[PDB]
Amino acid sequence: ATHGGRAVIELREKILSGELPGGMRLFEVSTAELLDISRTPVREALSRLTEEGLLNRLPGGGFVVRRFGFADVVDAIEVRGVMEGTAARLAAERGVSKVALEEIDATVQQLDLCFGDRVDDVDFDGYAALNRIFHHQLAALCGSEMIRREVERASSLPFASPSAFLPDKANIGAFRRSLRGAQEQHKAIVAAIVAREGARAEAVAREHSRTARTNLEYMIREAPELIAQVPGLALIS
Amino acid sequence: HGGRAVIELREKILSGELPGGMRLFEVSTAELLDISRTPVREALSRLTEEGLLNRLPGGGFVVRRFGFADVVDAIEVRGVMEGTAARLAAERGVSKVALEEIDATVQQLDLCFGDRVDDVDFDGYAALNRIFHHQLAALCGSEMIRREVERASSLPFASPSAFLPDKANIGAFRRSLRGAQEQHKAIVAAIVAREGARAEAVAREHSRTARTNLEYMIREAPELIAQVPGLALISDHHHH
Ligand SMILES: [Zn+2]
Ligand SMILES: [Zn+2]
Repeated sequence: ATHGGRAVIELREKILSGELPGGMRLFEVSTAELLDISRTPVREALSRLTEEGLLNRLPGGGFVVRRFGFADVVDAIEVRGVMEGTAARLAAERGVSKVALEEIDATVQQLDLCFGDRVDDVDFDGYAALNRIFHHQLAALCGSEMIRREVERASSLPFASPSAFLPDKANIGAFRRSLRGAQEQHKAIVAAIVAREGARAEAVAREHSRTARTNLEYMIREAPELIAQVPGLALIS
Repeated sequence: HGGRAVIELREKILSGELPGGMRLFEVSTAELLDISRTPVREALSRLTEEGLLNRLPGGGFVVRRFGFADVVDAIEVRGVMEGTAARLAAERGVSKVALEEIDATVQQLDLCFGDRVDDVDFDGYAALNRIFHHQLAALCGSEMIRREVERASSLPFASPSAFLPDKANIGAFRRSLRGAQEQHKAIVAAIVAREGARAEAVAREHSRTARTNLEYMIREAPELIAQVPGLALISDHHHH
């Protein structure tokens, strides 16, 4: 909607495609010239992408495109899992309003409808979209804006987002099968929160993030053509 | 680090001179600080990245509002992230040189303590505590982990020695540093032993020292709250 927001989209696209490679130094004026836009939205975009974690600030001014390896991707997924586990634990310890529980339980019920009678019968893209909703609701459940922000910050890297490892091209039997266990975890997270069992809520929500890690390991081992389909992984490989 | 504009703007936010909910714009903020536009523009962006300001839709910024429950949540996030750094160092293994670096800090921290329970070099401990926590964030050797721990420690009341300014040198707090120092030793021992679950449990529990001391300030020393630079901006229960 804003010049700044469009600058963020264009700059993110250029970083993800490798047009602005890892290690490239970026400055407000020269980046505005490269994007063919005004200095002001570029200043905002460079700051927002530093908050997002695609860029680092340079000492003395300016920015630098971050470089990422597969070990960085694993660490980013682990941080998301740790923060989602914290949001689940605090919701369990503090208690959640019935309306907020009904909202997330409705998402869980819609997610159950993605599954059929055969093991690989899963509406993959439908699950990926509802999964995004479930994880946003989980981040907000305990009612703390400080917690919600931190969870969303830990989910902001292109490969760290909750459905990053569910791109449409990854709709294969091995990935569909893995969603059954992942959906049982969604149900267990909500049950643990309803039961006020914080240690369980944390353990399951953190373990849930290992589904994306295990699917990344599967891509490397058995389906390397899929690596380029996950946002941010094409340049790494 | 954005020079004097960042320092001046941060100081004004922390003292409550620019209160929570105040809208800030580049040009009018530069006029208020009597500083040129360029460093002020950069400072507003840096302080949004640090988490003290939010960007407004359509341009400009807004000072965030914080209550004591927000401070507790921020300390909890720092503890959770420090626990993650300790767990990953335990699981992955640390080079002997990196362990010797953090162990040297632990030994210097032990030198802060005398034979009487009250005998503690409070300011010396506060300074070396910052080094210990920065070293812990870096121990596993992952730049992703190090950057995230530092980001979770960027709010003024969330930093590892935020509650240890010179003006907070009181009996209950000096006495609390002894148990805190035993936790520093237990974190390192757990990492050396490759016991990740222990490393995480102790490092996360360590952050509850700042939480317990905040609860003590509210209950027994409310005069300290306003004298702790990172707590002056907090809105109390009656006003938040
Ligand atoms: Zn999920
Ligand atoms: Zn400490």
